[PDB]
Amino acid sequence: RTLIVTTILEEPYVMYRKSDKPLYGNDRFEGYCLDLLKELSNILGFLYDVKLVPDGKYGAQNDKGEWNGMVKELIDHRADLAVAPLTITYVREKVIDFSKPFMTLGISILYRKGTPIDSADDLAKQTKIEYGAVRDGSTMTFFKKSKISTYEKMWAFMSSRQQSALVKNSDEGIQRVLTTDYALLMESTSIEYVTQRNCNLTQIGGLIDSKGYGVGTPIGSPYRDKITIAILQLQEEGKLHMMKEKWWRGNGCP
Amino acid sequence: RTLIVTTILEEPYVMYRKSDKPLYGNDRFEGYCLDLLKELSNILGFLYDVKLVPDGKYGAQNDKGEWNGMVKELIDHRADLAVAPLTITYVREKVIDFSKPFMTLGISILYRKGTPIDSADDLAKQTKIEYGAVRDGSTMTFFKKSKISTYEKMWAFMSSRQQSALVKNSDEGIQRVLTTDYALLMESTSIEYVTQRNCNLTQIGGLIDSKGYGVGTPIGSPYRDKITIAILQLQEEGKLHMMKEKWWRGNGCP
Ligand SMILES: C=C(C)[C@H]1CN[C@H](C(=O)O)[C@H]1CC(=O)O
Ligand SMILES: C=C(C)[C@H]1CN[C@H](C(=O)O)[C@H]1CC(=O)O
Ligand SMILES: [Cl-]
Ligand SMILES: [Cl-]
Ligand SMILES: [Cl-]
Ligand SMILES: [Cl-]
Ligand SMILES: [N+]
Ligand SMILES: [N+]
Repeated sequence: RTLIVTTILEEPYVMYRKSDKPLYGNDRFEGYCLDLLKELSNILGFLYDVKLVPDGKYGAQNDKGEWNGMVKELIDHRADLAVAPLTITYVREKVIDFSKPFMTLGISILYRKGTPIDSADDLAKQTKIEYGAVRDGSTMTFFKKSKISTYEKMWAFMSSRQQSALVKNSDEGIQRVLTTDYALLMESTSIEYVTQRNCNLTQIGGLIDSKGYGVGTPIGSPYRDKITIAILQLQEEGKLHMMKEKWWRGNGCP
Repeated sequence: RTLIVTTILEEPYVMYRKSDKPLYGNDRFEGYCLDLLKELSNILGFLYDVKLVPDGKYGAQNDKGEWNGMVKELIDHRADLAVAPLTITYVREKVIDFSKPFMTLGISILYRKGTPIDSADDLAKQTKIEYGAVRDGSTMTFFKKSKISTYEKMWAFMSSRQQSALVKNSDEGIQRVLTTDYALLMESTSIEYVTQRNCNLTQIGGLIDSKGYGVGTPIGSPYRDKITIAILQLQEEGKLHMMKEKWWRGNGCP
């Protein structure tokens, strides 16, 4: 039987394909994660239906501690796999079973080119430049939970004024960096994609932490360890590197 | 419960402590992996007994498909955990379980500063500068199995002439780089440790691949998932970063 795969639109992982006619089914989509799912299905021999997560969220807890997003789909057995840039975090790994990482990344800073700002510390010790993150994503959660001095300071700033420095999604954050005096705390793999495409933006500093994206499965899933092995195969054969180059390469920026 | 932990001496992961008198039991050792044990044991509650792997190997297969080293200890249920720089690989994942990674690295090149060599391709396209890897380690296995043309070329060279370009262990490789015209293919975290301590040596190029070290367990072990959760906790709190900095930082280079 066919596996149900929950996912979410996010460039260049999952995108609607361009066509002159309405699209249906898996043919609606392309991107890094679709290529990954193709290669996993060729190794393991499953068929799959891709289904966008109905609430359009990744996965976080409400005040009752109930989950939402892709994470909740897995928990409730409404999906067999989640294939998306879903960050492997302590809070999520308690409730679902992630494969080992297919991509390795960290939080970093997206900002304008040409400025004296060089680090998170540089941001934290001032108030003129605004800075934030996507609300309720793993980056925000990192700042909220940190007991490291600099990151707390930054959290105090981000959460101030009813979280006015936060944004609902990455595209809103990018447009805010492009238009106003604002820096976005963003996952490094997304910064790499953005800066290959808008030449006035750059990454500031290095990575603030280290983590991965993994395929999500419900706790107890027999597919988890099989997908880990298939990922390690694809990594060792250079295929994951090829897939990243295909989807990230931009040809217009210095 | 007291867990039995298999490990191997490897700087700065597991080292004999310095003392005026003979040392006994866990008190014989210090290093990044001993610190990681103390943190995992604090989180999860277990006691532990560290025992060096009797054959002094990590774990590779022979012709008959038989395993040795720490991997074979876990397969045979002679240890509960392997805590070491044990690379998470496709072949080992088929026979043991691993936690998610506590460190993320890739193969790169250790060579002398101030030469024209800038990449693996530079090494592959010539025969004058010798290059190789630790025999039967995961780096050697990477080259042996690769179908990427550059890496196939490299493997043909390393394996030529009775594997004269390979070395038995990392310290042998580092002495050969320091004395002769030789480059060592080495995991990037060990290169960082070496270059902090040998100011004439450097990493050449970037990482050739991406992989992690994980705690090994027998297949089916209930500790594997508990240790993963504990590692994610330590990562997000910045403790793994602090541990790396403690063991890696050297006295400075001119
Ligand atoms: C695109 C966003 C909302 C996702 C992607 N990975 C993170 C997650 O899985 O929580 C979120 C990004 C962030 O928090 O910077
Ligand atoms: C120190 C050595 C022999 C180990 C460490 N990790 C690799 C392993 O787990 O196979 C080996 C290194 C390498 O192959 O470059
Ligand atoms: Cl078409
Ligand atoms: Cl859908
Ligand atoms: Cl895992
Ligand atoms: Cl021992
Ligand atoms: N899990
Ligand atoms: N496994």
